[PDB]
Amino acid sequence: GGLTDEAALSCCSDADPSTKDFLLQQTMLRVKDPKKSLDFYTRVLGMTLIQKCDFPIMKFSLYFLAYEDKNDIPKEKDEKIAWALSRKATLELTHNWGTEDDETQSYHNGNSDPRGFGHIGIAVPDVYSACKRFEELGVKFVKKPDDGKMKGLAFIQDPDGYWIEILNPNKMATLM
Amino acid sequence: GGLTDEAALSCCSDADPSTKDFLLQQTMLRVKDPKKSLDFYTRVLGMTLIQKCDFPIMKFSLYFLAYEDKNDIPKEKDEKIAWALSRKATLELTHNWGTEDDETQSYHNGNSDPRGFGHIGIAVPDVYSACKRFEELGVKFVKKPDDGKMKGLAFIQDPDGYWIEILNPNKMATLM
Ligand SMILES: [Zn+2]
Ligand SMILES: [Zn+2]
Repeated sequence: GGLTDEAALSCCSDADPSTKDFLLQQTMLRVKDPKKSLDFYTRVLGMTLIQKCDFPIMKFSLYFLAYEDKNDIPKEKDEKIAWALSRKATLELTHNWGTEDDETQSYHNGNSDPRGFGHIGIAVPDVYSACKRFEELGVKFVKKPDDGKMKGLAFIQDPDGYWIEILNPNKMATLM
Repeated sequence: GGLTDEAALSCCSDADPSTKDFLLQQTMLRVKDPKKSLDFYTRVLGMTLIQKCDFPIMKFSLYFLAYEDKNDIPKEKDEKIAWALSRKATLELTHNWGTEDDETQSYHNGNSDPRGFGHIGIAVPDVYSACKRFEELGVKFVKKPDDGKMKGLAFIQDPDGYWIEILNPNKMATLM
């Protein structure tokens, strides 16, 4: 019912040289409360806050989180922004000021109508021991690693209810 | 209205050693028509299809796209999946079989109510020359690099209407 390999590959062009050193730099999610999100992404998931930008006239902040050594963060503001925004695989969290106070407000995780965005995913060396730690930290699960057909694979949720896949690259081969 | 830098840093914990091997492996978007998506991400954006997975009983396919040399893709199926799913900064496109035929169906890009997910972002060497090429390829723009206050920064849309930021890490410093 899907594409054959031939049909999919036929729609794939070789990369034009004008796209050399293009990189997938960021995924942007809106967060209700940056205090809860920064705590979750740093303390639970082990990411580093590499850059914060505030736009007072437009009333929002941007928070860039990445799996980066905090010692590699430049100290010069100009160099720091250029370094942060040239890292692969960053998470950009957008804070619209006031949402944290608004009892009525929440963001949509794209896993109920209307769907689109599904999840971010973290590759971990040990899914079961990562999930044991998540459980002990009181993390909310969508899919415990032992539930359903796909054993050794988990989904958790962040403070806004965004889904985070927890996967082990070797266990994914075997699940085929 | 937002956090001070000190208040943001106050909410950040240092990385637990159990998280030091973790990497931000994927961002998952649902795509209506994988033929249009594969063409756009490979031919326009220069990504490589590194893995295709078909789940007949669940009626979906997964397409993993990444800025990777096609010569680095292992040929052994087991090695290929372990390699693909251990790459940083991949895009996972989910094809729910039949959506391409369904006149009634489309995915939500998260940038109108209900909001959450905002965009993926590509770092390029030269935003103006990247965008000149995008225009000549017929790409739909949300924001041309010279439109609005934020000059030197662009948003395009993919075939499902997902927003893709086109940014240059150095031009972002100056926009502060
Ligand atoms: Zn962005
Ligand atoms: Zn996934």
